[PDB]
Amino acid sequence: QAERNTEDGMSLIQTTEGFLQESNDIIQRIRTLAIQSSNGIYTEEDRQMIQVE
Amino acid sequence: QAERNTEDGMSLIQTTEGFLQESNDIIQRIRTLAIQSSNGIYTEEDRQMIQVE
Repeated sequence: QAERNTEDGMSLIQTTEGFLQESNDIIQRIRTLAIQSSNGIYTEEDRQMIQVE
Repeated sequence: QAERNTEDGMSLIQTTEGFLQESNDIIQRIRTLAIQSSNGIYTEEDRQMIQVE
């Protein structure tokens, strides 16, 4: 049963991780968007469009 | 994306330059006109015609 509990623990940890993969790609996407935003000729109106994203 | 921003920057700079080519040919034309104007027998009435230009 201890082996089983260890395995149930594995699932929590992987489940959590899947949500964190979800978490990370968003940061990577926001970084992509930040680089576009950091372009000083990219306008404020267009930046608001990015800020929605 | 940084490469792209560099390229978008190129466009601003080139666009600006095109307007400055426009700016310079005018000065060159005004100089041509100024030389005609600097002719002391070129009359005041004719100078007004040049001054329109």
